[PDB]
Amino acid sequence: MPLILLPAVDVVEGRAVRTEYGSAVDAALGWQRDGAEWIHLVDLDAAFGRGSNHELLAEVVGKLDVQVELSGGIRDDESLAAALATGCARVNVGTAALENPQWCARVIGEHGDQVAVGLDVQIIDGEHRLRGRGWETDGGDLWDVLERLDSEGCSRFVVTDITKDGTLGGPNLDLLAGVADRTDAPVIASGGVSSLDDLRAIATLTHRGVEGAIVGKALYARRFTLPQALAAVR
Ligand SMILES: O=C(O)c1ccccc1NC[C@@H](O)[C@H](O)[C@H](O)COP(=O)(O)O
Ligand SMILES: [Cl-]
Ligand code: NA
Ligand code: NA
Ligand code: NA
Repeated sequence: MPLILLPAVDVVEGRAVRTEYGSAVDAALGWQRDGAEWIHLVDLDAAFGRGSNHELLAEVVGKLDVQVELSGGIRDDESLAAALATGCARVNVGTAALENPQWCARVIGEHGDQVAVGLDVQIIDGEHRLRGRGWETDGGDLWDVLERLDSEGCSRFVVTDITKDGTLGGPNLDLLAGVADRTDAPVIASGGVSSLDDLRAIATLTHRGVEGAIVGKALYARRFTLPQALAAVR
């Protein structure tokens, strides 16, 4: 199977942020039109705990035909309830959720494939720590947590290097490899794609566990179009 591409629509104040703003419905519909397998839909306000865009996010999901991965501040019963209640295929439980490790284990049993766990990674003196984007504190060691979630039956991981996210500086192929080598759960890469060559680079890891790649900035920078990226990975 070819690498999956998930175009990213990040919502702030009820508009898609790309610094330019515009309709989030339209952005997602346009990506689906260009032939998106999935949309990665993000409530940035909810991720930073600063606001909420559920009602708008529920609209976006209801209007699309394609698979939607929902993400942003998904951290507890209420936040997980509203996310699943949009009818999205998948929700992305944020790194910040790891503050309550048993909540994570409990919701993994309850929801199974509907749940992915976000791993936002920062190398600190060589060490792979977890530090949620939008979160104020450290969330533990990557490998200790990846192992724990793998034995708890985690169905998929979303792996970000917080230092490459939105930077167009290339992905962290060491991190993508390291994670995937350590688990049979599908891995979705997020952050730092600059080119079609990066996609192709990510695609080489499909075989050891990287099924997909989320792309935001390189699409809005017009570095490549979606059908181009779809071609290159096939
Ligand atoms: O996706 C999330 O859950 C999240 C949470 C807090 C802060 C940022 C977040 N993600 C924004 C995200 O959708 C980025 O656009 C993707 O990681 C794409 O990376 P980019 O291609 O822009 O380098
Ligand atoms: Cl989340
Ligand atoms: Na992540
Ligand atoms: Na970054
Ligand atoms: Na990317």
